Amino acid sequence: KQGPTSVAYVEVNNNSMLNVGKYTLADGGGNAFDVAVIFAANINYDTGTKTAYLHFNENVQRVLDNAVTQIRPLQQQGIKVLLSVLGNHQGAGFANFPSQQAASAFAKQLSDAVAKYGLDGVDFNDEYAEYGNNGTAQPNDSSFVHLVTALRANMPDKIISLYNIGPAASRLSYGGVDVSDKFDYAWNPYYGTWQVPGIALPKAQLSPAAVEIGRTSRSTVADLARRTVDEGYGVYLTYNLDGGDRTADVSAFTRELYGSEAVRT
Repeated sequence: KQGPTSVAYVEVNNNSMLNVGKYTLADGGGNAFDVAVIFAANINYDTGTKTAYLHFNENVQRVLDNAVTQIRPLQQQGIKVLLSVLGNHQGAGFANFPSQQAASAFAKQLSDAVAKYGLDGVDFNDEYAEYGNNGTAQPNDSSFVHLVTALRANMPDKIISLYNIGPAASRLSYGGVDVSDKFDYAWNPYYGTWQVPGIALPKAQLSPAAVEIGRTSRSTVADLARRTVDEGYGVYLTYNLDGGDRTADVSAFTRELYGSEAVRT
């Protein structure tokens, strides 16, 4: 198979990461999905020490602990597995680290889980961070650049992606450094829409289309996927694949990206 890199976010709080591997092309047989993303770890805020820390809820932890059956199988099949990190309404966001060491300490926590769980990468989601809650500070120009610079330095061979949303996405340059080139991917966060990301990444690494499997109309799934190919873009973001029979929703896009229908096994 040849065509755009399809991504699939799984809300591991309700669904299994293994559903991503259950879809292959009816024609060549390649996978319907190329990247699988665990949704999602959090950036927590300790109001005592006034520091951010990484946090895995029970379901996310369970997935990580059991990488042998939940993550590894997908990787053996050729599907990359990323861990998405988002802010919480706790005040800690990717754009309000007060220093490089602040930004780096958190970066170290990300690559350590990545190295420890056999993950291929981390995805940044600057949503749900409510800067200012619990007395946290507002975003600044340095934070994101310090964190991406450190994480990238910590893991030069892994995937680092960005959800084009939140104060952090618009803060890629500081003290000279523009971190746009430290990202492997960037995608539209608005499901059922086409929005080209501003990040300075080649079209082949951008996904202006965003869809939610089972929510977005298959008509729109097909259109955005056709549009991805029409416009010469190389990534196609999908969100919320669950355990139901989504063969029709999946084919609505593989047909356009790859010219083949999908088949669930």
